[PDB]
Amino acid sequence: HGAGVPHLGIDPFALDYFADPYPEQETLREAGPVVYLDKWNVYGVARYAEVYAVLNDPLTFCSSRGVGLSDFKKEKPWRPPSLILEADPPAHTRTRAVLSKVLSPATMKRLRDGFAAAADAKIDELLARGGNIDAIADLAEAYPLSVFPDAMGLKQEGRENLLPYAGLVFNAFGPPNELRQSAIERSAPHQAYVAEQCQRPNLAPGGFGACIHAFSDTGEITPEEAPLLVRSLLSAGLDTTVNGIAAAVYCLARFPDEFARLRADPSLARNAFEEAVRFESPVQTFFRTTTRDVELAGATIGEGEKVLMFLGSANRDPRRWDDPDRYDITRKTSGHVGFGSGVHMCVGQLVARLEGEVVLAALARKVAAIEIAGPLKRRFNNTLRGLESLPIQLTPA
Ligand code: HEM
Repeated sequence: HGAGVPHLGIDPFALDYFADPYPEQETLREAGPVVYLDKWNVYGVARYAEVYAVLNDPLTFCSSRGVGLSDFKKEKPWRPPSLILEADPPAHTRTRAVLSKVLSPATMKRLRDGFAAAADAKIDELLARGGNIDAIADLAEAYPLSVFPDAMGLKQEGRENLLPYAGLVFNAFGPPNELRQSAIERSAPHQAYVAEQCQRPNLAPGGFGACIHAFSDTGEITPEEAPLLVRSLLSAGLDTTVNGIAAAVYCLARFPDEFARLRADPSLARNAFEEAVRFESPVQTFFRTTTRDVELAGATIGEGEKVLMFLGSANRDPRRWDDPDRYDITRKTSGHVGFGSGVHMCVGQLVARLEGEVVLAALARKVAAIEIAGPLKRRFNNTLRGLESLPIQLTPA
């Protein structure tokens, strides 16, 4: 295995790596376009060129064998494969089409005012207590926990267990380590509870959930698939959105001159969030599995091989980005892989962007200055990058 390519001892699932990932991500890029990780016996690609290429060759680098370390072809799935994320065309085309229609631009346009109003109120609220708050619990998590479940049609009370439930999702794409084991145990007590809220009788009319269920009535999807697709949105959208808003606030808080540009021109809100996604990519990695013997950037990769993609690294590859390590809210961000690329490119990106834009717009208008006011605590996850705590001080406009 790994014949003809550079072998490395880098551990992409170690907490030491998660705590300070950039130096090693650079090592991965400089070693070659294709490397082999001896600690896990899997191939890896960290440059923008190859990551983009692989993501856009869904036939060759499939997702139906799992986007995690396990090969669902060779091994009986230890967890049920996602009917959307871990499906290849044409199956994927069918379930994707439903979600794509439900999370359309027209839908976002209808939700915009409500999302903005909630954002403005949240910021006024935070300022009222004083600027001294935790950007994670009080904003990165609080804001989406309000508007996202609302748009989904989930009940108002008991949202306290959505994150505990959602923590399993992306950790499950990693090996059976302590992070994985802890997320499973933390999620267990809420599994049945959250699944129940995704059944048709429990969804508020008009929300994402109810609209998805309507597709059961026509035949596009079965009554059994419907609640699973609904739950997939929650799973795929909670930690990612929290980490996304967290990254944007973290970036603007650490680089005051960029927040100054934003305040001077609030219309940069959407791009400041997009740049935050490129710079501090919520979804750092995940796998694809080869379905045939292939040639990739000079390397020979056999069929049935797991390939680990580093989206964060691709988003900071100097071969593609000028001054990659600089957070620039006016940067031309088009092309970054923070939401992936190709047939699987985040079907929920418009929702995520709406939320992010709206939060940063409220900040740009209501806050005069932002500063980190205490020790930062990073949230460790097998495939995601995020913060557990970020004390900051918001100065009123
Ligand atoms: C900052 C926010 C977000 C980021 C950075 C993000 C990133 C991603 C990435 C990188 C993928 C690709 C996985 C692959 O190719 O295997 C993905 C897929 C997906 N995401 Fe997002 N995500 C975000 C928010 C959301 C939200 C809020 C939702 C729910 C509305 C969501 C629903 C999905 C779904 C359903 C897929 C699978 C699409 C398919 O397989 O066709 N995501 N996301």
